[PDB]
Amino acid sequence: MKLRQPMPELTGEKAWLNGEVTREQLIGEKPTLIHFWSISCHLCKEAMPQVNEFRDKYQDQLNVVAVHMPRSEDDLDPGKIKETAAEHDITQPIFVDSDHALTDAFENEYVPAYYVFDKTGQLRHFQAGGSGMKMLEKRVNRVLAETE
Repeated sequence: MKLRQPMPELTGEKAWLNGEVTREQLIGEKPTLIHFWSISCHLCKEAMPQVNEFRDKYQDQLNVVAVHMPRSEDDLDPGKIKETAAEHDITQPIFVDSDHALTDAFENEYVPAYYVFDKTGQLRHFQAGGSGMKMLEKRVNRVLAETE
C-alpha cells in the first residue's frame, strides 16, 4: 500500500456484520478509517475498546468501518466474532473476511493494523501495532484536522 492508492476491492466473503457499507456507499465528504482486528489477538484486545471509543467520538466526522481477520479455526467462529463485538460495543460496520482476501488484495502482513483515507477515497496514512495502539487516535485526529 502506497500512501496514495485508492482502497482495494474490499473482498471478504464470510459476510458483513453489525452494519453493511463499502467505500462506494460512505465516501463523499468524510475521511475514512479501515482497521483489521480479531477476537483473540494480543494487541487487538487494545484495538477493540479504542475502536469503540473513537467510533463514538468521531462517527459524524469520520467514516468508521472494520474487518475481522480470521487466523485459526478457533478464530473463524461467527458466533464469537458477533458476541465479542457486542461485549466491546464494536457497533460500526464490520466485514468478516473469509480468511485473508482483502488482506491479500493490499498485502497487510499484520492484524492489529489500520489505514486512514482522505474524503476523496485514497490512503493518507497506515500503521500496524503500537503502544496500546494509542497513536492511531492521533493519526485519525491529524486527518480530521488536515481535511477540510
